[PDB]
Amino acid sequence: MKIHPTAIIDPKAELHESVEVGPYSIIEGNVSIQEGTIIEGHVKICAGSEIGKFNRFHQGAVIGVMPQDLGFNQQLLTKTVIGDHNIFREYSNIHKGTKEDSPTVIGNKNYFMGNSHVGHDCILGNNNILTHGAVLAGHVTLGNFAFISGLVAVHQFCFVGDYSMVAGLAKVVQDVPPYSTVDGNPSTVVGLNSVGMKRAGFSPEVRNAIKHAYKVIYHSGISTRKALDELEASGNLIEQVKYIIKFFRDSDRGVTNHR
Amino acid sequence: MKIHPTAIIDPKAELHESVEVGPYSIIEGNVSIQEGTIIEGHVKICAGSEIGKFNRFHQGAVIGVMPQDLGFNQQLLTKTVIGDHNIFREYSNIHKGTKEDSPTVIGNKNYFMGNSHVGHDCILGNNNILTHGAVLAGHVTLGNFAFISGLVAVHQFCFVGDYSMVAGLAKVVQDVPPYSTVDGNPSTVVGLNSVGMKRAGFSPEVRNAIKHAYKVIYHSGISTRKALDELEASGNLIEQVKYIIKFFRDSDRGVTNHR
Amino acid sequence: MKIHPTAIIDPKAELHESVEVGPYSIIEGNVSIQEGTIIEGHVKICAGSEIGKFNRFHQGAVIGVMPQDLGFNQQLLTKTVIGDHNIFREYSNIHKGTKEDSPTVIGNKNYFMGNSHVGHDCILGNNNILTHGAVLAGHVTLGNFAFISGLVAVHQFCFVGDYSMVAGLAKVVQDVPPYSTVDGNPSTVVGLNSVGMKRAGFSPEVRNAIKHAYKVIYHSGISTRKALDELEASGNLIEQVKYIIKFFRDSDRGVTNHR
Ligand SMILES: CCCCCCCCC[C@@H](O)CC(=O)SCCNC(=O)CCNC(=O)[C@H](O)C(C)(C)COP(=O)(O)OC
Ligand SMILES: CCCCCCCCC[C@@H](O)CC(=O)SCCNC(=O)CCNC(=O)[C@H](O)C(C)(C)COP(=O)(O)OC
Ligand SMILES: CCCCCCCCC[C@@H](O)CC(=O)SCCNC(=O)CCNC(=O)[C@H](O)C(C)(C)COP(=O)(O)OC
Repeated sequence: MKIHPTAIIDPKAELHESVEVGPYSIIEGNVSIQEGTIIEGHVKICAGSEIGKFNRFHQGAVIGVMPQDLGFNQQLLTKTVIGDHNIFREYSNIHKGTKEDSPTVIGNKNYFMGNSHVGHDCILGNNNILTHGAVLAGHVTLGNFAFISGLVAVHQFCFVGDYSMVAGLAKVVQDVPPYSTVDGNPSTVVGLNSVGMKRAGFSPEVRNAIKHAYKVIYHSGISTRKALDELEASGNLIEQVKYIIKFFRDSDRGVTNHR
Repeated sequence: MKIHPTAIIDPKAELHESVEVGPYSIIEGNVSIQEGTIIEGHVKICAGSEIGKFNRFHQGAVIGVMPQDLGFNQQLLTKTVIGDHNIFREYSNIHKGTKEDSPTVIGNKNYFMGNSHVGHDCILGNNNILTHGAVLAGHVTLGNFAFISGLVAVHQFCFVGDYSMVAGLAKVVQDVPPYSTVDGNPSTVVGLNSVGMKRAGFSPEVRNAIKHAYKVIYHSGISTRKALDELEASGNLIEQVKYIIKFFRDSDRGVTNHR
Repeated sequence: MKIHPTAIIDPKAELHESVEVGPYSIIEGNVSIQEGTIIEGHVKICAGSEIGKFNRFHQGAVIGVMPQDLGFNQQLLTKTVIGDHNIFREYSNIHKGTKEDSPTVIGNKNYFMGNSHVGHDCILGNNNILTHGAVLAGHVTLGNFAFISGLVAVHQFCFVGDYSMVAGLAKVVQDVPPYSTVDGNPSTVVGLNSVGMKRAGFSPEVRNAIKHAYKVIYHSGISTRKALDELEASGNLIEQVKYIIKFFRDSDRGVTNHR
């Protein structure tokens, strides 16, 4: 495949022969890019970038740029780890990590819309969608199949659970629980993300069991600590409900207030 | 006029001889650009772009980029239709349509501020202002002389009426009625856009007749369905009030809740 | 130091010999850039730019672009004034002023994060932080050490006091008082910015004296006009409290509503 004449690629960058690089794009040293990845014009791939297979980088996307962190030492060799089949739209912005053993990690099949931003040391699983203009602070963690709507800001050190929805313009300051929808400023858990669960093809029995868990947690007139104890003492739970309980117990900032 | 040496323009692109194209801009095939249009550096004009007279494209503006739509077939020849005397500011982002007979349409004398975004299949009339960082989802419709403030997000399939105002950071999930101001998250109709009507030079009689319509609709202790019936049964209405009634009746998502 | 072969720099631009300019960056005439400033690729520096020492301009940053002001005459020679040790992150956007004697002014040691925007005729002191995606309208004034969080919009003609915090996604329509935190849509003064005061190393006595002032202003069941009179009649005040009183008295739009 074809690399454009005007593209500036460091001799040490390692690119599979199938990789395409468009006009006026800049690829630095200490970069690896695997099979079938396409890079369009004015794209910047910074030192430390490890890029998987069949990714796309649309015009002006910047990958592995310096952390927006005043205390970060810019002489450090830090990394951005990107999996397979990811789409980075125009002027999307991905920051590298802040320590050697602490990269920014993106899994597979994620979609980063135009102008979207991933801060230093974020960790992101698979099949997530970052909508236009949305910003993740440093150290934000996404699971799999999370949907972040347009112009959302997510506070540092928050966790976004599997199959969750964050609505347009929501200000997220605490965790987004799995299978749930969060909305507003101040943001609240509005309810279940039934749209995400149905599209995923969760059985009605699994959907009802997730419903039951959150009924106990949020709709039974009892504290969250008592609620989680109640669910464990109820019997053999499905993996999804086990996951809800763990997500609540392991929370660093706490879970977003329910509406 | 003058096209910059380093600009990459497909031989099949049709540009009036007066068209200026700045440094490192990229113009693809299947593009037409009419008289007096100026394109500055690092601008991208994609296949399908039909561009009228005396437009300006500021640095890094991207026109007719692929829809941010997971199901869209990227082999399809879809279009972006732009009228005359439009201003696209820096890194503004306009997406092409999703079907052959369904283009993204922009009329005349519109202003798209830096970082503003127009999603796939939007339809936009004349003299509208899209302020810095504002995002329209796919299938958003603007009339004429609408003002969208900074960092607003407009939900897909909403209609924004003539001479309306959307305030900074408003989250719009339903229609913005004509001559009105919408604000907040959740957003509400706050009242009339008297500033927009006065600048437009609506007579005091027309302004009062628009006032009366919305008095009946929103300030008379009656449902919106009853209100619209009341207005029709009142006598020969002015065009503007006829338009208000039609806008309410034809709404797909409904009209934003009143404050 | 080194200017990249493909960089387009007007012969009349005045650059200290230490200035570095990266690939495909564009520097116009009527520009001055002092010692130790580094410009990376795809950066645009427009006519009127006065740039101090040891600044950094990250990829795609645009400096001194035309005001987003419909009435502004584009034939006018207006200016952007930038001090020392400022960091402009990727695709950050700074607009020049609207009159000869009215430049956009940036002091020293400020941080403009990716996609951040400074509107025409803004005035900014020292050590301020403009977080990712945040937008200042035209004629916004920042003091020193103000922190504007991600995706904030600040209304034109507002003043942001020293050592203040504006939270993520806040819609600012009135002044942000010094030493205070503002949050929400609609935004309110939530309380003191103790984090900013402690990091600054304000003595406990100064912090308590700032606390006392705002106790009188906001927490004593009296109007703001009566409150300011009370504070003046109390005795010899510290500079910081004198500043609070002046900031309230000289306000053009008024000070943001307290929570
Ligand atoms: C509401 C969160 C908005 C997220 C903005 C994402 C912009 C992308 C910036 C990243 O590329 C680098 C950073 O990560 S720069 C840190 C940005 N974070 C803030 O601007 C929030 C206030 N910043 C703060 O320092 C913490 O938010 C506070 C400690 C002030 C909140 O207090 P708290 O943790 O007790 O929560 C109630
Ligand atoms: C509040 C709207 C925020 C608008 C964000 C504009 C970003 C630009 C994206 C476009 O370049 C491509 C799309 O058009 S991608 C669809 C983006 N829209 C959303 O992120 C809203 C939630 N997304 C949804 O799927 C619908 O908003 C819901 C069906 C979830 C809401 O339910 P609902 O229709 O019953 O309304 C109460
Ligand atoms: C809530 C403020 C949001 C700030 C958006 C910043 C985007 C950057 C645009 C600048 O690069 C050029 C301008 O400065 S373009 C003016 C942008 N300002 C607005 O969109 C606010 C509504 N615009 C207005 O005209 C005034 O906000 C109103 C007079 C309508 C409010 O009325 P008001 O002053 O009585 O306040 C209650």
